[PDB]
Amino acid sequence: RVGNRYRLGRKIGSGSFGDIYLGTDIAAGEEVAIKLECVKTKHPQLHIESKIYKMMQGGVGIPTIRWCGAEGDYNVMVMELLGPSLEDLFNFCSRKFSLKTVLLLADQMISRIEYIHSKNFIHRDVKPDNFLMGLGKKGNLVYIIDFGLAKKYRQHIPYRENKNLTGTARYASINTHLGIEQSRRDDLESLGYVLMYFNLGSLPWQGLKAATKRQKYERISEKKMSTPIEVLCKGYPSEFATYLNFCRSLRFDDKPDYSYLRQLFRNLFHRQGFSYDYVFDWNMLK
Ligand SMILES: Cc1ccc2nc(NC(=O)CSc3nc4c(c(=O)n3-c3ccccc3)SCC4)sc2c1
Repeated sequence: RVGNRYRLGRKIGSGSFGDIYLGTDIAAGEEVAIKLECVKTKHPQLHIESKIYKMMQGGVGIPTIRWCGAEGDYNVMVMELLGPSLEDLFNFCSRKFSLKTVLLLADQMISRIEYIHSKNFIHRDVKPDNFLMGLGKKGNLVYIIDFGLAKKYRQHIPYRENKNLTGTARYASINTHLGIEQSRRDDLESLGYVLMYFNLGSLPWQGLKAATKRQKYERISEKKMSTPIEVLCKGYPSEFATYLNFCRSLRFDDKPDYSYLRQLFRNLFHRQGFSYDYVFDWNMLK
């Protein structure tokens, strides 16, 4: 009923500019994730996003793209099925992750973003929902998904201001709130807020009161810019504050020192005496 060998199932979620459905590859006897886009939509993107996935193929933690085409009223992208998102797993774990789990995640997540940047793209929506654990033998592997908002940043793109927020406000960089064109530094700053989100259970600019929706962004921006990093990270290892400070110090077109940032957390990991066995909090449920 789709691509001759795929059967469409129930709806399991939504991404940028489309919904994700469960499917079965009948010939291979394997489940897949299927993203649908109305063929007649005013701004078609799916075939663009699929070209990005096809170009990222072979990178660690990039989902495999099995088929792309058009059936009936829909453009179709068939992907390997992945496991739960870090947001789902965070909620399943009662919104508290151990330091070991945060550091295991940080190590992989920095690498995913570096890989995307190595392919001349910035993700621009770094958030727990867009990182998924693999299934089965890949269950220790963090995947990144959803390139619907991705953009090619290179010869670097020029410095531009006054550009509406393209991403989630909660994890957006301060530069993004100021209207500055996003670049590599902003993906990493967003990751920094995600890590503090995992440590705290919430960020201090969550749950602010506002009506007309522009007011909400104003208030998030204000709180984010008036919350010093040392206050945000108080009571947690200094490496997280150093990480955020480093990202906030990056120039627009700087190539981030990914190795330095990973080594920050690796050194903390070793000082804690943790083992790199990939045993996350959720793997210890009986
Ligand atoms: C672009 C892309 C690529 C891969 C991919 N993999 C995904 N995996 C999941 O979302 C988790 S599996 C799952 N999620 C949900 C329900 C669900 O029933 N499943 C599921 C699917 C198959 C077998 C068992 C459970 S109910 C609503 C949320 S998103 C996704 C999106």
